Amino acid sequence: NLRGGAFVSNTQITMADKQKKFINEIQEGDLVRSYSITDETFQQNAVTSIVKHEADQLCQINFGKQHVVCTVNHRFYDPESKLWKSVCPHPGSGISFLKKYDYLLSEEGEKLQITEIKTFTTKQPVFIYHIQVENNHNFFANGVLAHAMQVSI
Amino acid sequence: NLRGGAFVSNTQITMADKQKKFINEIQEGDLVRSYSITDETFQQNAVTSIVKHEADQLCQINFGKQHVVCTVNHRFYDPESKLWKSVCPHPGSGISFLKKYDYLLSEEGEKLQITEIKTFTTKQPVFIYHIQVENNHNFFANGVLAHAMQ
Ligand SMILES: [Zn+2]
Ligand SMILES: [Zn+2]
Repeated sequence: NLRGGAFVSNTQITMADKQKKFINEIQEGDLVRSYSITDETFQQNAVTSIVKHEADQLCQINFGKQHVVCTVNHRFYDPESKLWKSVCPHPGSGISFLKKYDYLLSEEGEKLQITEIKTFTTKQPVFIYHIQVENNHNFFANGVLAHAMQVSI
Repeated sequence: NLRGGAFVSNTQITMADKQKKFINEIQEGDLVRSYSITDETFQQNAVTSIVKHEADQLCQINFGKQHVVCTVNHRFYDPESKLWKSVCPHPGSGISFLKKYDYLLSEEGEKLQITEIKTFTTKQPVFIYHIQVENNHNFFANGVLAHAMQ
């Protein structure tokens, strides 16, 4: 399902060695760059699941010229306010609103400001992907910290 | 739960006789004004359920000076594009985005343009309510057509 949201196929995932791979090429057992919010350290972790879905509703989040495209309900870490945030959080989920001028955390641990957010509907449904990542349950999508799908959700 | 969304306690519901009652005063068996999209006719229908929740995340949808305050995932009928819409539709739900300059359907069948939408977080959780309405599964909240929890 799409309860944790999903990224478009050409979203780049930061591998453990800081190489970049498209999410649609990710496989179970792939080692990705991940982050433990308490230690404030970067750790490698295996992908334990990768699933392909479809949807026609997406949001583009700009941070400078760089951007990420995902379902409106994907969660991103704001390292300024130290909160997990989404453009469209479910009420009672405990996830905060993600808005223009909020911050994302880069794969090098820097605060990147969000300069623009837009929602749009594609003519046809496009392929989207969600992954599970052991231990830290997060990864870097186009260089910013995003939350991985969880079973406990 | 809050999958269908909910309205704040001081949301006015149009009764069958076109009187207004606060959603927090609504009772099972109350007859409310409702709408069948196919017939394009107004019908009376009984509330079958009313539940009180809490949340601190809300959006305000303005249509002129009037507005409605609900969870971001509440569905409203746009009579211009003839689609059910939400500020924050769940992906794959088949609900379209509701945005500034879209349209709402008044309790008298008139298209009212949305002039502003904003999301905010309250200091403390507030009480919010969803209802079930037989047959048409909709009602008028501050005079605009809204979907009832299916
Ligand atoms: Zn899934
Ligand atoms: Zn409920």
